[PDB]
Amino acid sequence: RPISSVVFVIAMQAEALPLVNKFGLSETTDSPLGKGLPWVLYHGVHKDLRINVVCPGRDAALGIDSVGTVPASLITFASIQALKPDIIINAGTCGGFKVKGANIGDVFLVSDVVFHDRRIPIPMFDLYGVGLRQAFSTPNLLKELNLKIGRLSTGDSLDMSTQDETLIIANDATLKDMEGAAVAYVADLLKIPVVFLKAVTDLVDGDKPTAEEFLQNLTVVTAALEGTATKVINFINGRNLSDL
Amino acid sequence: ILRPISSVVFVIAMQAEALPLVNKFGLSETTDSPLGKGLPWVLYHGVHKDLRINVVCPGRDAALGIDSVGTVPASLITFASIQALKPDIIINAGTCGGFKVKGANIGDVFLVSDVVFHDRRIPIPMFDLYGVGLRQAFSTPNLLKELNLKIGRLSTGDSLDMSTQDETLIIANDATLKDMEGAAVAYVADLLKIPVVFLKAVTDLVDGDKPTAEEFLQNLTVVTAALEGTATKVINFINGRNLSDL
Ligand SMILES: Nc1ncnc2[nH]cnc12
Ligand SMILES: Nc1ncnc2[nH]cnc12
Repeated sequence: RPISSVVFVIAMQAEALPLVNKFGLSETTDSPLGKGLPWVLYHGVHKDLRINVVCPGRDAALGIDSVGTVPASLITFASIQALKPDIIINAGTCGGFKVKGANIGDVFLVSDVVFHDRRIPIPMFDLYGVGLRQAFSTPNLLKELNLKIGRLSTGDSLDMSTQDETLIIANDATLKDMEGAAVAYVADLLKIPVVFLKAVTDLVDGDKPTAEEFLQNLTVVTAALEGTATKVINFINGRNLSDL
Repeated sequence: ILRPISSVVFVIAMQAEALPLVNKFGLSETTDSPLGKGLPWVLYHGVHKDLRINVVCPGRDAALGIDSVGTVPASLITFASIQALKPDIIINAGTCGGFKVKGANIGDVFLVSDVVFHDRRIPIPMFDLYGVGLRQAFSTPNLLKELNLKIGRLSTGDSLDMSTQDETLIIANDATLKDMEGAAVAYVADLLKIPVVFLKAVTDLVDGDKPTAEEFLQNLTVVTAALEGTATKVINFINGRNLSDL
């Protein structure tokens, strides 16, 4: 049987909105993931696919997107248990390494993902902290849409400490984000295939300030992210996991 | 109408930290997979006087076998445990690092005042405070006046070691204790409006002279016993009391 349900896990409202409009999704009103939660769930149906987009929502105290690994892991867990999707797509913005071939505006598919900020100097715990995990292989999607691909390194900091950099260079990542590896951890626990669409908003090895460049390109880059996400959804429609 | 506390959930990262407590109250490991269906999470249930006691652990990592420590698994089991078990209060009990300069000593079991993260650095307005994620533990003045436990702020991060960047932030946030799950458990407890208390037992001194991993593991067994003793006194104190009597 072909894929019939897809759940997008997106950290920022700014990243989700373009997709919500494109597919005419509606904000769920019956708090299916739990009562009193700030999480936002948009639902719709494109062709033969049920489409849901889940976001961690606004922090109650500050009012900004609840970015990071903890909220991403929670909404991934809750949405999987409630919706039982066939596949998860973690779509969002990220930092990229120019030396690795990444350019502003590129929307990457991810080969595998790791964490660069879970350092535990104990024999097996060390490999556990890194959490190397392969994304669901989608060779045909990659070929047909001609997307770039690379390894993603996740951490809860937007900046990059000296220690972070040493480890990121070591794991040879092309992309840097704040949720990916956590979404993969949860998808693994619940045995749900996960794919990533990461749009480069800033160059970590560039010259411009990370924060400034990120905010400056957010709008145009999330539009590009939607463009690719749309092509991905149309490609998945009618297909089975074996033909991606 | 408010009533006495009837259920308590202990969120414990390492099975080794939980076993002492499980054996103490003769809790049984639920084999019918209560919380989830197909997860490595371990749930021990039992009854002590007028309190239902649940102890949840992230369990063994399928790939490496060791305890699934860290903020992500802790947040997940806290979330799932709250929705399935509907506890009146959550107790995050476990080992931690302590700062000698802040008054911590090996073996001390601390009651946490508030908690923050030291490794979620987002150096921009508003997001910076979000990353720190300051949250206050549930107020238990009577418990503290009875057990006379030391108190202090807890700083959470997913690394057992301490980078130069981590250190600068921990010293700046004036934390007395350092762990790998606290702030995440508090984040989830706050989202679902469930009171949360922390019992953190010092296994190593971050500003001491011994290697962190070495001292941590060296004192793990003995300190976890001290943790059980305090956890037991806390359980017996809570019994018969309502949230306002804590
Ligand atoms: N440089 C970066 N690091 C982490 N997350 C990011 N999101 C966008 N740019 C990023
Ligand atoms: N120094 C330390 N840092 C983080 N978690 C710990 N658990 C025990 N000792 C610790």
